[PDB]
Amino acid sequence: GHSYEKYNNWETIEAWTKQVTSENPDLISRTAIGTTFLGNNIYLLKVGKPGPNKPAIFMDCGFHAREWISHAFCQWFVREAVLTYGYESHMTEFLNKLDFYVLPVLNIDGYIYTWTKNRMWRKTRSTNAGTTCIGTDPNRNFDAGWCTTGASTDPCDETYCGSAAESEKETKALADFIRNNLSSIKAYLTIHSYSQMILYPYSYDYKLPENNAELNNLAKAAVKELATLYGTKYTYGPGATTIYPAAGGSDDWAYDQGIKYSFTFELRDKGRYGFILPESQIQATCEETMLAIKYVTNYVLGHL
Ligand SMILES: CC(C)[C@H](NC(=O)OCc1ccccc1)P(=O)(O)C[C@H](C(=O)O)c1cccc(CN)c1
Ligand SMILES: [Zn+2]
Repeated sequence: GHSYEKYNNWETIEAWTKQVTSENPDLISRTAIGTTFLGNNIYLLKVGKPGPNKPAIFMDCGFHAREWISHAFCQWFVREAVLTYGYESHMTEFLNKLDFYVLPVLNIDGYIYTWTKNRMWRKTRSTNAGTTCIGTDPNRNFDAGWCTTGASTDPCDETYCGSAAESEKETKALADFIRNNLSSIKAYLTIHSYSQMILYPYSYDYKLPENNAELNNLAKAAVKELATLYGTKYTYGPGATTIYPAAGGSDDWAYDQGIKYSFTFELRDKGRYGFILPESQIQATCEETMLAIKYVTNYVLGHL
């Protein structure tokens, strides 16, 4: 029941992670890096031609449950990789020289909830002591100016930062994996919607990253590249100023770990449909986004 041009439920995405790996063992290995609060398997796909001591790029989707185009993009990316390897010169070099760690859905519990109960759910689905309110905002749950700004300490709010950094099994699983592979991971890319933006640090503080100049130049060329296909216009810049301040973000944390190329993508649209992006825009959205991801990849690669 899987389709790359429709939104798939978790049942179908899970089966797909198994099948796509089955059908492409020379390009994809699949592992689980942990379990969600409700016991779902946090899958990670290692996409690339296997080899000794390869550098890597890390990309996750599905941080926020209602952001369905995000989940769709990771799936799309994986097909693009496997189908074009060996035919398209750029992707062939990419997969030859590096690995993509693709985490298709981080917040699986919430994603299932958007399908079963409330399409507009954002957070995780963990319980909170002393309240009936459910969930933590995973992108306020990382150790980066944790809960200092743009975060709520109230479990009942949508930006709840949690009881403590990495209090969520999912955010902990992700941070553990990156932490264990810091030597090989060269860039971090986290996929969200909507707003049509490429964001880079900082989000938890108005301070600029050390390599701010090249990050701006990089984000700039990527949004230019993205636009060549359908004319879709992104804005870009530091998180704090480009959209709004929000501490505890995974990209800020990734950066401060030493990953110099760290980005948050906000996909289509700009509010017409918002989180409820029609399935009819899935193809065009992923297509133009592919170009920005490959532009970044090409840049990071030539900068090892
Ligand atoms: C529509 C988008 C802009 C989404 N925002 C959203 O749904 O906000 C809900 C909200 C937030 C504060 C108050 C009220 C509602 P988003 O991808 O999720 C934005 C995302 C987030 O909030 O975690 C974000 C914002 C600023 C900087 C970063 C980089 N670390 C990431
Ligand atoms: Zn989001």
